[PDB]
Amino acid sequence: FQKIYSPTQLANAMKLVRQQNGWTQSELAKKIGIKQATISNFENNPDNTTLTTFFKILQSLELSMTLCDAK
Amino acid sequence: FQKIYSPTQLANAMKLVRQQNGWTQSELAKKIGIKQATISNFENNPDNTTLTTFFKILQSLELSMTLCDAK
DNA sequence: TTATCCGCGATCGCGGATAA
DNA sequence: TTATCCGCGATCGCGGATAA
Repeated sequence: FQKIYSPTQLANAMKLVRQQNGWTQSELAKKIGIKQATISNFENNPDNTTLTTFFKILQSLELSMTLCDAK
Repeated sequence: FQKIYSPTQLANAMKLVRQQNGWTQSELAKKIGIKQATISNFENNPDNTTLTTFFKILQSLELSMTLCDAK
């Protein structure tokens, strides 16, 4: 897990985790009660995605996050 | 830096960093080109804040973030 | 200093869908 | 399977502000 500085880097990181684990967008969406469409718009167009969507998808990916220094 | 699971925990964590360093919302807003109002709505009502706003404020706080396991 | 207001255009996530 | 569509109500971040 590298340091992440932008919505695009975040979405790329989380899509990679989804794919590495062989999960579909629909599977994740169902587990957390949002639309598959919403996961798709996040992976491809994350700039205006809400923090709520972000934290729900984190949960579905079995992830959390932490702050750290920009170094 | 603890693991964070929700927009509310994230906003509380970042407000604390802002305050511990003695920064005003206006100072941060100016450094990154957003409204002070936007920083205020994030600290108090983060659920629908955009990822963009989040990453810009991170920069102004000299922070980055990383993913990690939900444990 | 910060929470809060107006009016605005833009985009969210929603329900409900589809192609191939 | 996923990117993408419609129509919708809600909220974003914007410029520009204010109280105390």
